Amino acid sequence: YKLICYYTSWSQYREGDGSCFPDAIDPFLCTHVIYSFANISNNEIDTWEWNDVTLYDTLNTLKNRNPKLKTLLSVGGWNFGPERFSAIASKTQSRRTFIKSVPPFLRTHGFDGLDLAWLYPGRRDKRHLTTLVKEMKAEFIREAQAGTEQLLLSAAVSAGKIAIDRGYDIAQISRHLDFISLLTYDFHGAWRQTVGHHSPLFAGNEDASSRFSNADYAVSYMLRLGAPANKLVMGIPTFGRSFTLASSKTDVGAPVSGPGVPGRFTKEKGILAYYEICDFLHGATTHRFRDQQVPYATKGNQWVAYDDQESVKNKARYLKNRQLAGAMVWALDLDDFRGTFCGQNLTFPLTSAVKDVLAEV
Ligand SMILES: CC(=O)N[C@@H]1[C@@H](O)[C@H](O[C@@H]2O[C@H](CO)[C@@H](O[C@H]3O[C@H](CO)[C@@H](O[C@@H]4O[C@H](CO)[C@@H](O[C@@H]5O[C@H](CO)[C@@H](O[C@@H]6O[C@H](CO)[C@@H](O)[C@H](O)[C@H]6NC(C)=O)[C@H](O)[C@H]5NC(C)=O)[C@H](O)[C@H]4NC(C)=O)[C@H](O)[C@H]3NC(C)=O)[C@H](O)[C@H]2NC(C)=O)[C@@H](CO)O[C@@H]1O
Ligand SMILES: *[C@@H]1O[C@H](CO)[C@@H](O[C@H]2O[C@H](CO)[C@@H](O)[C@H](O)[C@H]2NC(C)=O)[C@H](O)[C@H]1NC(C)=O
Repeated sequence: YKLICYYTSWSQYREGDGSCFPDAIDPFLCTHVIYSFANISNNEIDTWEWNDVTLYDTLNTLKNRNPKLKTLLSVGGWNFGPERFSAIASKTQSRRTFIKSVPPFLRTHGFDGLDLAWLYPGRRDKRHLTTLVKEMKAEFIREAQAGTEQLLLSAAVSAGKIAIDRGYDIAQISRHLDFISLLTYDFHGAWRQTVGHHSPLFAGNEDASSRFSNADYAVSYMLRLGAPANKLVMGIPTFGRSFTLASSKTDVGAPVSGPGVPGRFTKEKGILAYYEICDFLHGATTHRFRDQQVPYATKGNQWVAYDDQESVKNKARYLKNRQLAGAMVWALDLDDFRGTFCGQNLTFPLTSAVKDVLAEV
């Protein structure tokens, strides 16, 4: 089983304990660590933060302690403009240019592969995304002839029924990608004025219409479209999405007035790190959707959909039972990486819980 873990560039800037650098990562925790996010300039892959070359270096030195550890660099990301990816891929010349620039870049900075986080391709992009993946893999196959270990190529894909149908030719890209990470966590949001869990495992017989917004549907659907389970990796959240209630109502369907107040460390409305949640819980009322098998908490006019050790182990058993290649955790720097926020002195509680179940039979 594979355990793919994402580490974000911008987390180094968070004040106090929220501050997190590559060296805080347990070299034996994950099988694959992915640095997010590289950038694209003059149609070439490039750094993003000013000190990336330094952090790249710090991250890849983890491989000195754990020789089996693999690292990848991800291009794209939610804030990277999709149109940008789009213009690059639609033109053979600009696409070949971006492709030819990757290997050298990775080799120099000691990465073992590239991760395409094109988010998200439109109806007019499906064909070119297939092209990008095919040609990028062909380049990696070629570059290996020089004697070095072949580079890995993965991709982060939406778990949204409509998003999948719209811009991905799953059957095609699966045969060229080493593993596909299913983003099975932003199923609900705060774009909709109602309370809901973003990463439910199962549907939940109550109030429906969605039926497609849960991990079990996404996995099954992907398997149906032609993706081998031995290449599918399921995404497990390490952050929660918050809401500001519009009424004293707390149960399913409750009215929402907008995102949640920012966390002291992550400073972003609508998002909370697991370590901020651990502090949030004190004095909060905790609940759990039995059908969906996930928890949520409420304090004041604040409502939080999150994942705890239990929900996470539960999702881990799930992918094992369906025989998937493994789990994908977003992100190591939102987990209790210091292990001084969530009680039981343990570094990376959530990611660890995943690792134990996978380590099990
Ligand atoms: C919210 C929503 O609806 N969107 C979701 C998507 O998130 C979701 O995408 C997938 O799943 C992940 C979680 O859902 C997703 O989220 C993450 O993506 C974006 C980036 O793509 C992250 O954006 C952060 O936002 C930060 C603000 O909160 C921002 O911080 C600023 O960062 C800059 C540098 O990075 C700092 O500047 C530096 O400042 C110092 C001094 O302070 C200087 O010394 C430096 O020189 C400065 N200069 C620079 C530019 O380097 C700055 O201090 C800092 N401060 C501020 C103003 O707050 C980050 O820059 C930015 N990151 C980027 C690259 O833009 C989100 O926060 C992430 N969300 C969470 C939660 O983690 C991923 O994109 C995606 N994952 C995968 C697998 O790809 C999708 C479903 O896919 O659904 C929705 O769209
Ligand atoms: C990532 O690369 C992009 C593309 O090269 C950079 O985008 C900008 O580049 C110029 C310098 O800021 C701007 O004048 C361009 O208008 C703008 N390009 C586009 C299409 O928006 C960007 O600077 C890089 N990002 C970081 C964080 O370094």
